[PDB]
Amino acid sequence: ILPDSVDWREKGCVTEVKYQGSCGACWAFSAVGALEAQLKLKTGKLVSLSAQNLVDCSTEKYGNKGCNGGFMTTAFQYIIDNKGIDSDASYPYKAMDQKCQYDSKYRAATCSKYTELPYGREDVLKEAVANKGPVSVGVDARHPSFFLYRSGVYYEPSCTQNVNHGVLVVGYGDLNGKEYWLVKNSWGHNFGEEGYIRMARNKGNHCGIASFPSYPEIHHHH
Amino acid sequence: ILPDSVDWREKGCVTEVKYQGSCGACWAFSAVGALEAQLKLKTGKLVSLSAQNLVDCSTEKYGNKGCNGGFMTTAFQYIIDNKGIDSDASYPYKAMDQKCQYDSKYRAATCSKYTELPYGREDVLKEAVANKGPVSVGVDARHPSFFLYRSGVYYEPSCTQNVNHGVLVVGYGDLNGKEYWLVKNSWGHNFGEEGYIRMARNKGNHCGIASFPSYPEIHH
Ligand SMILES: N[C@@H]1CCc2nc(-c3ccccc3)ncc2C1
Repeated sequence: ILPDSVDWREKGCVTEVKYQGSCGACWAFSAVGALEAQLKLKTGKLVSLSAQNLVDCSTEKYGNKGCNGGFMTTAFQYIIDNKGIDSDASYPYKAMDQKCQYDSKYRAATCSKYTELPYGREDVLKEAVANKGPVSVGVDARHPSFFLYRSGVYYEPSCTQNVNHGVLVVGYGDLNGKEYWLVKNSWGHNFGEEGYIRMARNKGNHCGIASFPSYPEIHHHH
Repeated sequence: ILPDSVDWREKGCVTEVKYQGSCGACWAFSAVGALEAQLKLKTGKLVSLSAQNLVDCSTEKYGNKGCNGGFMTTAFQYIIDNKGIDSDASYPYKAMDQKCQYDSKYRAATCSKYTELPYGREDVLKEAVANKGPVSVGVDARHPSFFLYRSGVYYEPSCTQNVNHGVLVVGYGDLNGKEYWLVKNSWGHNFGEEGYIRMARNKGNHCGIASFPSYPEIHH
């Protein structure tokens, strides 16, 4: 029976909140976050992975422009095709398009595949967050109410399914009746609740949270 | 000799902070803000003017795409060419592109002209804020540090002169040595210090604040 609450931070599967600065690498942070959790689940070790690696090395090949944007799914693809990604420690974030410095010497994780969840299914998404781990998602963040959020459950009447900002669902619960998704952002500790936003859940796929959900799996890392 | 500090709010020339919602109408808010001040200076009455008027009616002919962006200068142009703009009360903000609904009977201010200030001149900008009134400016606000500002003087090392966001300089001063521009934003009271951000001043045209400054006048 799915529990009332899930917080993957409690189970040591979520790294410190990152700060993307002026570089539009929200997709890179969403993807590394999801795989960070799958890494902790397989190896028992929590290691920040290199978002910089995805900005530098996951480019033209499918459809990523580094600091000018990209997709979580194609970021997973690159990790499969390269059979690796470097630790953040070995390949630190500098918030700019640099030349590829990928190689397997400071490799910290791999990826065998990734699963796209069905559009708008907030009951499926809840099952995935409970039983598989954090889930990469897009949200609609066009609304100043999003960047201004400080606490509580976020409900924006004017929100849409036309998502534009990659983030990571690390859990779910209820604040005194009001049901929510626990979302890790890449805007540093000063955004929302130490870098998290609780977003309205079971309220009509609010801001398209359940529009484009994906999670990677590590069948055999070495 | 110009004063060390200026805050146009002290002299009742600045309306409540507005909230643009999902519509990229920052330019429309910047323009009405500047004219709001000139209106109070001429008539002695503080009246919120219609940003929605500029979004609906200052469009293709003025190089403006409503909720997808525009310029304060061409917004002023439209007010001159239309020979007025409606009050916010008569023509409320709806944060979407509507068809023009301008009515001359609810006209609340006019505009005889506008002055573009020279690129990067933070000494000229200071002279205009001191002697003329609040100044419409563009800033670079692409940086999460900008949206997330809570208090103090804003300095972002990664900031550029590639401005993307219309705001209004309502004054200047220094907080404990650090010189600043007092900037009114259109993101409601919960942004920054009740809707204001103090931005680094005399620090290399920081975030292109002095890149494209303009102010309107109501002459005759
Ligand atoms: N000669 C024009 C004068 C006005 C202007 N205004 C902007 C701007 C203002 C607000 C928001 C986004 C761009 N950019 C460029 C220019 C150049």
